[PDB]
Amino acid sequence: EDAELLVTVRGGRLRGIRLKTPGGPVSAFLGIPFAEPPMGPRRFLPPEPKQPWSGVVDATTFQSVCYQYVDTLYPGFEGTEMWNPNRELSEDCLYLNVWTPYPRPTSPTPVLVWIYGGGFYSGASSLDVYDGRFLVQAERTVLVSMNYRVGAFGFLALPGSREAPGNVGLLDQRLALQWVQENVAAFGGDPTSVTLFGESAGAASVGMHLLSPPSRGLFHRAVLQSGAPNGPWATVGMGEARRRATQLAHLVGCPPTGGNDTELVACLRTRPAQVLVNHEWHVLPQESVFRFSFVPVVDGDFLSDTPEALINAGDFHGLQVLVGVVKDEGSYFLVYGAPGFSKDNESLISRAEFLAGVRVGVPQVSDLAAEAVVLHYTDWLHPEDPARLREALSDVVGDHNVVCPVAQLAGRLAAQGARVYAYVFEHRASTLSWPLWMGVPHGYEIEFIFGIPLDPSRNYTAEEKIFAQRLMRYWANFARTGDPNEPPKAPQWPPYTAGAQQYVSLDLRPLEVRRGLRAQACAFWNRFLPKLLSA
Amino acid sequence: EDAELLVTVRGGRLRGIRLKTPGGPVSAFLGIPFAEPPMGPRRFLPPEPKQPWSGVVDATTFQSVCYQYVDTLYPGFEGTEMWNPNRELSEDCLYLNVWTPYPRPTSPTPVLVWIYGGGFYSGASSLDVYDGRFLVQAERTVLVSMNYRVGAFGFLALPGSREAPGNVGLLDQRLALQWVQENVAAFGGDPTSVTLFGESAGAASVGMHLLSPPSRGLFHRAVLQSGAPNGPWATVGMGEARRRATQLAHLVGCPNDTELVACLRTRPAQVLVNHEWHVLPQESVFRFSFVPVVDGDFLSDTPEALINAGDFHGLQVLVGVVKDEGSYFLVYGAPGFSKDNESLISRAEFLAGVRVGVPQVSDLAAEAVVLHYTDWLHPEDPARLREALSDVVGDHNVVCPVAQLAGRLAAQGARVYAYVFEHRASTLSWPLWMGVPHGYEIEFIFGIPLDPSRNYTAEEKIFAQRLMRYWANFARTGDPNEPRDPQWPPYTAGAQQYVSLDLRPLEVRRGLRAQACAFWNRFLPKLLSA
Ligand SMILES: *[C@@H]1O[C@H](CO[C@@H]2O[C@@H](C)[C@@H](O)[C@@H](O)[C@@H]2O)[C@@H](O[C@@H]2O[C@H](CO)[C@@H](O)[C@H](O)[C@H]2NC(C)=O)[C@H](O)[C@H]1NC(C)=O
Ligand SMILES: *[C@@H]1O[C@H](CO[C@@H]2O[C@@H](C)[C@@H](O)[C@@H](O)[C@@H]2O)[C@@H](O[C@@H]2O[C@H](CO)[C@@H](O)[C@H](O)[C@H]2NC(C)=O)[C@H](O)[C@H]1NC(C)=O
Repeated sequence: EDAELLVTVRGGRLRGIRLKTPGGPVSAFLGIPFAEPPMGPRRFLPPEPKQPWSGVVDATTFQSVCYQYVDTLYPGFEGTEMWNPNRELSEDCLYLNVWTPYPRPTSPTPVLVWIYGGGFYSGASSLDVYDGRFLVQAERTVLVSMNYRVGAFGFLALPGSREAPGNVGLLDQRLALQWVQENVAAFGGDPTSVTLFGESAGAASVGMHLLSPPSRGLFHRAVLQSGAPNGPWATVGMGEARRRATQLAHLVGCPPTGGNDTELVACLRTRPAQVLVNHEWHVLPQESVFRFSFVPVVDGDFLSDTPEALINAGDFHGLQVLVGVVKDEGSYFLVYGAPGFSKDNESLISRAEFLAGVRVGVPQVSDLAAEAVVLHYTDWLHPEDPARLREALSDVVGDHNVVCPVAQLAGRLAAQGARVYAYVFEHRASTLSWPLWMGVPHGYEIEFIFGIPLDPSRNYTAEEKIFAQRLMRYWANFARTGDPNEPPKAPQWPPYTAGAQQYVSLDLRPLEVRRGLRAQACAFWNRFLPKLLSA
Repeated sequence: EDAELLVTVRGGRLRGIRLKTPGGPVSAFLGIPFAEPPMGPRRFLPPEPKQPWSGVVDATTFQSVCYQYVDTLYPGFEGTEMWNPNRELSEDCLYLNVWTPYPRPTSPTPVLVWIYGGGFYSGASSLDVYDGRFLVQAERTVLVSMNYRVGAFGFLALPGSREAPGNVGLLDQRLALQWVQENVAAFGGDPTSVTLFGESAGAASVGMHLLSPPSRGLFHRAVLQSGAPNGPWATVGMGEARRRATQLAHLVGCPNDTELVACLRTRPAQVLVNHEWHVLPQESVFRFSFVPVVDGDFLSDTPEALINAGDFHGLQVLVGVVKDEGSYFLVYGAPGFSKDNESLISRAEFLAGVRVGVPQVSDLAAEAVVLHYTDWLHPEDPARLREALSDVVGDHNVVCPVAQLAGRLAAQGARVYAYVFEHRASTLSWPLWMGVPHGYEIEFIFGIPLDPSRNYTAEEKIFAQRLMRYWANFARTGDPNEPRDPQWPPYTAGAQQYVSLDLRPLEVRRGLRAQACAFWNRFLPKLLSA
């Protein structure tokens, strides 16, 4: 046996695996159970801690992907398949992964903890693009990632009831974070230097742990990539959560609408997991893009108020946070329902298609609100140019769901004590399989942050390898010090503030400082549109 | 004696005067009566035609200015005084003026008819800046200008009442245009080629005659400079007109519509003027107490409604703006503004000024204005805030009403020519930060720089000659352009082309503040309805 691959955590003994990386070996403990399997009677319930075990658990491969809808819009297309499960689906899914240097560090090492995205309906820590080995080998950090329940299994809510209280997927995340505090030192990690980071719903998840006191003592720094807890898609209210839960139950025969909550969830627990998934999308109130059926619910518990309110009302002194977006946040989403869009043509839509897409991309708002959107995103010297319309609907979707929620969070946290750093990621990967008109689409910075270009199996350019190493250094510098800058003759990355609103561009060129995260657009979404909706 | 200065019109004989210009003499007939003096029992009533007279009416000098408030904000300042009355005030003021080439033309000459601005509360045909002598000598037109009642005397309305029906100042204009039809041939003018032109309220007046069938047969082409009938300041509704007339009566000691007007008629004219501004519902700029009322008669609908619903085939119209439509108005009520400093206001002053420049709108509508006119990378920069509030007032009151008029008329059959006037006069007395302010193209259209007595540059004289040529070309043909050699394209709802007018050659550009005017003309109405 190899003593470097054996570790004892509070629950018992573990055996890991040694991983080859271009720069040297790494130890990986993959598929560590951290909760009792949420099966049968435990479906929809908060996670229970894993009961201790005798003997040695083999933590030598990724465990199952949590039950979730699988994308089939472009079968066999790498651009969609890379986000799909690469392990069997199972409700027996609450495992986490730890990567550490080989040999194990001898002084406590800072810990990065990854929370994946996937719209709160999909995702997995086992995906090739979240491989932790390159980060750990390049920056000598400990990396942890966990699986958490998605879809109805993670976020179906009948608020008030003990049988389906909602938000158990976030409680899965919190339980893993408690696992890190109790156990990460056994791998050489420092429980007093834990940086959360995540993308899309993962980033909103990070933000929700910032705004929930019980999670706030489990980490020290945060990174929000292309997502924010105040996104119009990231939370739902109690009533609409109940309506969605109740319509899902109805669509699958429960009860034999509404009634006793206990009886209804009991009937839901008898349905095969895949049956729930097959009806997941049918509970949404209108045709939309960037909307997901089961998301965190604001019920006073995990979130005492809406994320907008807690952000505006919070003292964030002592917090360092790193936030950003990619260059074309909205493009990806348009091919999932906006009329006239396809990955397989230029998607040069008409004015009528643009106006129709406004209602898909900004669903469930008043006609007047839709008109305010058309006013701000129409160029009235070129109201019908197809190219300009394409990029405008992209900007509508990107600004409303990602950029302006990120901007609001960044500016409010900065003005209330937090040290904030902001980026716009502008490199389009040479390997990208989505069409040229989508630009740098949502999610396509991740592979660079994790250093996937260092994988010799893959076909990135040498400059992209240089660039991934640069980004890994920034992220790790932020995790160890709260500050991405290098402890010289390198251009500096200034804090983001509500007034100067400075951020840096991340691409193959050196850091370039710019001002304003779509400030004119985001004044519309963050300052004016809320007033319009209240009157 | 000089026979070229004696003319007989339908009402009797006139003696005019010969005037000098640097290009030669001109014949002028000034102070021709075209209505019975609207005095005593005739105050607030529609004009009656002038009864015939025996003998020779002396038409050698400007007649009295219609009663009106006089600006006292900068006593002795040329920038305000040039707009103040330059003859005594009288309710006996319904005279018009004719300028003709010398000797009088003997074949029909095209006619320009000037309607002065002044917010419908001030103005006069006798102002130095409206002297017709240069246009007539240089471009061989006949030029007519009329006085029309303003303030309460022209536009106080108790809608429904026979005693104060409203719009009588507009009927003053119509009667003058009828006078032109019957009599202008006696001066060499062609009644079949009559071009209306006006500025500010004068342009709104022109547009109202476009939209009222009884006037539409009295002229053939139209020029609207820095004004439009659909301006939020140019019309008032029946109920608010009644409220303002009633509150004026209260403020001057007067109590039934008949009894109320009878008591108003006993008050000295100057007393009415003294309370005029006090009937406005809030502190404001670019708002005026007594303006045309929409009551179904002169205007069967709102000017915005009539514009969208009209077949305008066969109409040529020339409309435009100056570069800084809003600047002048800010010093009459926007917090932090003065002509005597840089007016580098604070964000708090900007926000307060928005409610002054956009009065009587919901808090949400004001917030929408703040969103659109704030640069959110520089939300508190004084210089940008000054320029933005000028843009708010200028866009809301002039540019975007003009843009709507032009786009709708073009899209419904009219040939439209649009300009932006971008030259700041070397003679301008207003501060540099005001730019090219409201009204300061007029002196160039009238050729005032040709006056040797004044201190314009040689290039400015050439420029005035260019502009007189454009305006006169339009009056003769419906098209300002000269035979080809850079050309001035029609304005269309899509291409939205216009030209800049300044010391450089014509430059074609696109869009009359299209981004801002989409807000005021397309979005804000929907917001106000909900
Ligand atoms: C661009 O594509 C969209 C989507 O259509 C798909 O992709 C095309 C490349 C082609 O393979 C189609 O058959 C695919 O279905 C086109 O919009 C579609 O038009 C068809 C009929 O014309 C209609 O039935 C679909 O509902 C449309 N899809 C929408 C509106 O999302 C679009 O016209 C294409 N642009 C072109 C060809 O210029
Ligand atoms: C620019 O001037 C305005 C107007 O003030 C008037 O004109 C000035 C030239 C000076 O003579 C002032 O004293 C005049 O009252 C200034 O705004 C005024 O500020 C005073 C306080 O001193 C206040 O009482 C008035 O109400 C203000 N007037 C208005 C119209 O808001 C403004 O502060 C000056 N800007 C500067 C100096 O930068």
